[PDB]
Amino acid sequence: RVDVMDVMNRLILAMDLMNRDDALRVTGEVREYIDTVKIGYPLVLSEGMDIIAEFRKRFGCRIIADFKVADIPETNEKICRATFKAGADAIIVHGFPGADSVRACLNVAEEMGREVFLLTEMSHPGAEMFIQGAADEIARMGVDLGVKNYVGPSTRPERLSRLREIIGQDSFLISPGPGETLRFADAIIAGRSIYLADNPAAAAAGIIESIK
Amino acid sequence: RVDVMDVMNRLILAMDLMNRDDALRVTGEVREYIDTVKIGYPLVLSEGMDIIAEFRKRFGCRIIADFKVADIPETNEKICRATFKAGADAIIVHGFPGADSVRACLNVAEEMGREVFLLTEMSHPGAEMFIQGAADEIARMGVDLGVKNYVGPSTRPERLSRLREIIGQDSFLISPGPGETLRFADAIIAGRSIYLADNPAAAAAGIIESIK
Repeated sequence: RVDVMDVMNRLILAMDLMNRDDALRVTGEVREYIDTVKIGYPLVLSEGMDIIAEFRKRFGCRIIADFKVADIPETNEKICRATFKAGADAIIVHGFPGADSVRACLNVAEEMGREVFLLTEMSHPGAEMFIQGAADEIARMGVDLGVKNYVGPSTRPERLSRLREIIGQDSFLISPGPGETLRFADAIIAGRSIYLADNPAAAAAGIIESIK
Repeated sequence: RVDVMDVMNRLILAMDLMNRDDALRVTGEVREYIDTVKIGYPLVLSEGMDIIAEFRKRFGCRIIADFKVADIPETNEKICRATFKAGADAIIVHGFPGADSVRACLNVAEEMGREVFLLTEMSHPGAEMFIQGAADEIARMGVDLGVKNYVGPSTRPERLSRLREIIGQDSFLISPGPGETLRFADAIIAGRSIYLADNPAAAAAGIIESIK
């Protein structure tokens, strides 16, 4: 679909390393295979928000800030603004704080010409307590607000088809990575499988092969 | 209670200004009235995590990192570690992601001799959708895990009393600020009331007078 982001090879790198030298090194080597890198707070809090612009300049990649924004609207607005001012192309936001908190992010994204991803669900064991039960309603909330981009877990293929049902065929959906997953998700996210490999470029190339 | 923190004058400054000069200027003036400052992402993402150490050194204050940590356990551990390495005395973490995500933070706090505050509820309109309904269970989850410190909303006195009932009289509870709030909360948090005042030192002094 034309109005949603084009992710090279349908593979996003989750660059979760906390030191700038390793992150830059492991990443530089895969820019041939990947054009979209997800960075989170472990790296940005350790090395500074300036690292976002550094990735974009050195690699020419799109940056998704995996900040799991989860505050009141006024604070959400400020987080999104600081993050986009630092150069992030997109930001991942929690839905559990409700519609006004999500809308706060959408407002800034619209102003600055950037993207908001709604995190609908999580796959770690504790997700069962509150998150799993809210996931469908969170997804519908996003749809009802015109959210275009979503993050969903891949540890359950039947969970992905359900999400895809809710958000429709036009929405952009990313999930952890893979053959089954991409029946539903537009792109898969790879972290350790790549950044802890001796030849990250090789590890990336491999995944992409299985993707064809 | 001896095993939980002493907050000077029962008043925490929420330093939500995003500019380092303004933040430092407003804060210095109230160090006489407050010894505990809450810093969030708007300031730290704008100015760098080094600002935490700067507050502690310039004012000798305790810093609570209002980062509303809400990720998977492995990522929570790293966020907490980076935050405590930067000098934060405490960190605020969401309970909605479940027990393992909270425990991840507790582990690092234990290791490094710092504190975790469990955010049990929020008071913005969107909180009604998912957070309000989870609040009591989140509070009980914290108690069951030995969490000592809690953040609760003050827009409803009767909500504070319920929280206090769950966490018991020994736990430390902080809430927005005021007279009846302190019947339940150990300390109140003041933000704009202070930092957007012509005489912050005055605005602070006044609040403390009401606290008697």
